[PDB]
Amino acid sequence: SEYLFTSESVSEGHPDKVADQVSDAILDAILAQDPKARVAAETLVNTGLCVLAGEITTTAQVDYIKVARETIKRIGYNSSELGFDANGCAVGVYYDQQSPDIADLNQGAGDQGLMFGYACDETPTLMPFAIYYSHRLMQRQSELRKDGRLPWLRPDAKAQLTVVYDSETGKVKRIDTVVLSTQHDPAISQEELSKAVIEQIIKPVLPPELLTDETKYLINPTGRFVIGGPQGDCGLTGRKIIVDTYGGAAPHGGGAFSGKDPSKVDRSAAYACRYVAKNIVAAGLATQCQIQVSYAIGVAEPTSISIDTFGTGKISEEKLIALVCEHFDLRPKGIVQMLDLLRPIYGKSAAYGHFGREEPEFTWERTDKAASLKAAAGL
Amino acid sequence: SEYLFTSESVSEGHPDKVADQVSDAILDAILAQDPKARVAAETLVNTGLCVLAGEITTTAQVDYIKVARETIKRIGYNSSELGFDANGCAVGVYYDQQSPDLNQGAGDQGLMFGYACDETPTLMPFAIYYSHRLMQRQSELRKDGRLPWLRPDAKAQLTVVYDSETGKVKRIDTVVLSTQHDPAISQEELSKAVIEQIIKPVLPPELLTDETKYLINPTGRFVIGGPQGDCGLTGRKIIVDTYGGAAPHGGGAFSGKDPSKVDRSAAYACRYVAKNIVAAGLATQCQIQVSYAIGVAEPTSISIDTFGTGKISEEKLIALVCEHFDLRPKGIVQMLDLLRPIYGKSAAYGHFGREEPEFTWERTDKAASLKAAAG
Ligand SMILES: Nc1ncnc2c1ncn2[C@@H]1O[C@H](COP(=O)(O)O)[C@@H](O)[C@H]1O
Ligand SMILES: [Mg+2]
Repeated sequence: SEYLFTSESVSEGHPDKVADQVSDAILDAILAQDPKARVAAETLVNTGLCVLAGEITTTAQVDYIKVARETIKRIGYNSSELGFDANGCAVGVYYDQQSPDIADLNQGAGDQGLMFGYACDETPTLMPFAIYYSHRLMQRQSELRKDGRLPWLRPDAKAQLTVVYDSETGKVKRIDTVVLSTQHDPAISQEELSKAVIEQIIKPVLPPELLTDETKYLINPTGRFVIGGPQGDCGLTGRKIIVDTYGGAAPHGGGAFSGKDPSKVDRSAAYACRYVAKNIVAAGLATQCQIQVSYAIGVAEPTSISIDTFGTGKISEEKLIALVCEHFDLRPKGIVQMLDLLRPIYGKSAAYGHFGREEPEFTWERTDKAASLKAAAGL
Repeated sequence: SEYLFTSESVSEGHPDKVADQVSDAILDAILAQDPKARVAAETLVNTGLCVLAGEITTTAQVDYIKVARETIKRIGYNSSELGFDANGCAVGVYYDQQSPDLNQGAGDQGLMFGYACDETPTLMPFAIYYSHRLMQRQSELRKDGRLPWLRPDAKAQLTVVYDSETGKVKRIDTVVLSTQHDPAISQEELSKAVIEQIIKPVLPPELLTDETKYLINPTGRFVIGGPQGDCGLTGRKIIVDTYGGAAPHGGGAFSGKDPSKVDRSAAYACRYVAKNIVAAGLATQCQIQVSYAIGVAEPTSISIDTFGTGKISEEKLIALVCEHFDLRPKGIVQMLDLLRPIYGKSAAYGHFGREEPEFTWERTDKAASLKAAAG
């Protein structure tokens, strides 16, 4: 009668997310000076280490080492006690120029590849339930840390949500398990930590009606969590792509987002697909919607597009594809104009998810086409 | 009536794949001496650069630089002209290296996915299966000198047309293939050679119609390649590594991780289950979702979607799964005999859908028992 689904998120202090944030901080720094820059910035962090590598073509004059250090500092890795310290880490710059062999609305894609977008009616921002609330658990951890309301919190943290679904209706019934692990100063006991995490992080974020007497709260299940981040651990750009998107509720095409300028369809087409699927759901034309597109390097129009409403569509998926092609320009330059992407808006996207946050920067979360799609379908 | 679906693959010379292959070659070298080793080996490649980083707990004594250079050499990066050269690149080792129950419970809440279907001989979705084959063919003709101007780095992408109610492939709509090459060959000669000698020998002839589009090196030149043209990282091809987007993915990368990482071992077991169900004829399309709870060894929940193709009920398939497979985290290691240097081959051309003897999770060795048990 019921089935389980689990998703997870990680804080801005997780080593993979540190690498993502450094990559997009560098992207933003470049885009502030040179909106047309070509950027493919990869980051590896490890013990005392931040390697910057990849291909950049720009007129911007950016101090990459200072930007990387400032990013790590603002995440919270700025004191000796934490092992990893922006003041005492080596930053090495190994950037190349962009390959000339790789290098107006009909300009070609930067690469081949496939991309998925998704939306559903499970949450206020039209996200699947488990990833939406997993991200908000980590954001809440970060919020309390940075303003000092829980001053013993440290940067690295992880959340997991196991949710019980009704097999027939498909709706969320209850939350089965919450897992919350957080780094912390060594002087706080696990018991004090657990009580504060439940009162201040878990209960203020999750819907009260879905926390029952059967809900399991697993706080720091492996014990104390004093050292974290890149101290004795490695982080890499693009190693949290499922956390970054829909948490396993939808397929993924494989491309990472962070460190890539908006001419990389890996990022821009994934954002467009979210925008398309979200406006279809906000238009009331489906309660679940999934889209796949693909490109060929050096071709403008997508080599394929498909839409699935999983039986919830009020019109055929054929008709929806026609609506989409009339209302959205999915050529790479069309997407950039559609979403106003040539702006230093990406640093915030690189932790706590690229989708489901209706921030002014995140144009692909706007539902400004829903009404137009609703009327155009005859509804 | 019909819909499109697209997947892609890359050759062993793609820089993300170079990093995966170095990571798992190092894993294999460690496991050969120390089957119980803990390994989390991350690789970054760029111009003249191979960075080795991560955590290793082993008694093995491995020359990591030599293993990395030999792997890069075997891939074909043998000249500074390519910006990446096994003999001349810098290899830097940053590993934090330390020296050092079937009912052990899980350490994380887990959701893992596995998938199989009857679309291809090894029971894989069509698009990913043939994209891998396109890339292996490129590698093969480069290595045996039939097309000596080929260089290691290449990608392929297939857009396939499916029937909306049948679920069967009806034709191939678009084939994309980009390959690195020696500068001297013209694009006209390269394109003809790729179509006639790589694409046509690999794809089913009856699915290549007059409407099939061929896009070969659509940039117009592909001399610069490998890590110089594109920085490569371990774990950046996880969809290439699995089902090409035909099934959801839970998140984690495979290469560089020993089998104690459920990101790798549980993904392998889920594929093993789904493949054997399909090979038992109990379904023509099968997605399994397996849940774990912290501190519980046996899975807490199993879902099996046969998409209306199941010959018995989902409840009955789940009962057969629980009886015929050990899905406990350490039971999987035993069931698939995973503590062996078998991973280097998995790190290019897909972890799933190849019936190499190393790949215990691709054996259909339980299909006859399943079909027998179902009736
Ligand atoms: N001039 C080119 N034409 C076609 N493909 C290329 C060219 N230069 C690089 N590539 C490929 O594009 C890949 C990018 O794949 P990824 O970034 O992993 O999606 C590179 O690793 C190369 O295999
Ligand atoms: Mg990549």
